Amino acid sequence: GPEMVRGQVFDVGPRYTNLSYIGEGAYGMVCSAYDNVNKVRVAIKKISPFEHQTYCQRTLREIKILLRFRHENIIGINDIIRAPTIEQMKDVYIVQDLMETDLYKLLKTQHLSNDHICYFLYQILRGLKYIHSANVLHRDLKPSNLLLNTTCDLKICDFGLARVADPDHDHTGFLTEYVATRWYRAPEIMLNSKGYTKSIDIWSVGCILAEMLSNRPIFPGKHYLDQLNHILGILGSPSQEDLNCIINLKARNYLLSLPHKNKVPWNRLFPNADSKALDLLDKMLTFNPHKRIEVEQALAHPYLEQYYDPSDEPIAEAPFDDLPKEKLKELIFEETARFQPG
Ligand SMILES: O=C(NCCCNC(=O)c1cc(-c2n[nH]c3ccc(NC(=O)[C@@H]4CCN(CC(=O)N5CCN(c6ccc(-c7ncccn7)cc6)CC5)C4)cc23)ccn1)OC1CCCCCCC1
Repeated sequence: GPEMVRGQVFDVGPRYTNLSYIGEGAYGMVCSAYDNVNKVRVAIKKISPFEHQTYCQRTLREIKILLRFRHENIIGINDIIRAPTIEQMKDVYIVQDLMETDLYKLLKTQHLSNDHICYFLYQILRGLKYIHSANVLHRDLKPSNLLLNTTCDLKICDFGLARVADPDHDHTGFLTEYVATRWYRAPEIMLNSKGYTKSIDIWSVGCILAEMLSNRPIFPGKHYLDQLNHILGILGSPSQEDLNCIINLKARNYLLSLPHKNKVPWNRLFPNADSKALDLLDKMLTFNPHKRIEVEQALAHPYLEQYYDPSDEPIAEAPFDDLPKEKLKELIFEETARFQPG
C-alpha cells in the first residue's frame, strides 16, 4: 500500500511517511514528508524523466551538481530513492531539506523590509560566489529558485539548466533560441550570447533585487524580443561603445533602428529604496556584460557592508552532453547508487 499524493504514487516508504502536497512543475511534483530516521520533515520531489534525452540530461545535471556542492546557501541532496535495478527504475525521488517557502510565493504575499532585502541579496550572492568559483553557471536564477526557511535563511535550488562556463564560445546570432526564464534573461541573450558567461547570472540577480524592492518583476516581457523592449525602456538606448561590442550586424542594426530612449532613473522607479541598494542594482543591470559587476565585487559593495566577510564566503575545492537517454539512465542509476542499501 504505497502512499499517493494528488494521483501520483509516492514510492518512498517506509523511511518517509505522512506526505503532503507542496507543488508541481514540468520536473514532476514536490511533497513534504516525515523522515522516520532523522525525525524531521523533509521535501521530496518525484521525477519521471526516462522517456526523453533532455529530461534525462536535466536530471543528471541536477543530481551531479548538487551532490558535488556543499554550501549553506545551496540546497543539498539528502537522499535519493529509486528502484533497486535499472529495469524497475521509472521514477527518481530526491529528498532535500524542507523550507517554509520560496521567494516567488513570498513576493506575491509579503512586503520586505530593507534589512530583509539586504540579507536575501547577501545570501544569493554568497551562494553564487561558490557556484561561479566551481566554473558553473546556474542560468535560471529567479524567485521560485530561491528557497527560504522560517528564519529567512536562503538556499539556491534547481541546477537543471546549469552549464560549465565557456566564454570563448559564447557568441551567436540575433534572436537565437534560448531555454532560461524570460523575465530574468540578460539583454545579450536576445542579441549575441549563448549564456555561457558568469555575467548572465548577475543580470538575473539584478532583476531579483529590483523585484524585491517593489514586489513586481522589473522587465515583465511577453516574448523573446518584447523582453528587450522592457529592458531598453528602463536602461535607455545603448551607448556607442556598448554597440561597438555587438559585432553581429543583425543585432547591431536592430538596435540602431530604434528611436533614442532615455534612461529611467532607479530612484524614480524605486523611490523608497536604499540609495546603496540602487547603486548596486545599477551595476548588476548594466547592458554591456563586460562592464557588469562580478559576484565578488557585488559582495564587496557598500550596500552589503554589514555582512561582507570574504573569509566566510567559501569557494569550491575544485572547478567542474549528447549521450542518448539509455546511457543517461545508466549514469543516473550509478550517480544514485550511494543512497541504496549498502
Ligand atoms: O510540513 C510542514 N509544512 C511547511 C513547509 C511548507 N513549504 C513550502 O510550501 C515550500 C517548500 C519548498 C521547498 N522546500 N524544500 C525544497 C527543496 C527543493 C525544492 N525545489 C526544487 O529543488 C526545484 C524542483 C525541481 N528541481 C529541479 C530538478 O529536480 N531537476 C531534475 C529534473 N529536471 C527535469 C526533469 C524532467 C522534466 C520533464 N519531465 C516531464 C516532462 C517535461 N519535463 C523537466 C525537468 C529539472 C532539474 C528544482 C523546493 C523545496 C519550496 C516552496 N514552498 O511543516 C514544516 C515541517 C515540520 C517541522 C518544522 C519545520 C517547519 C514546518
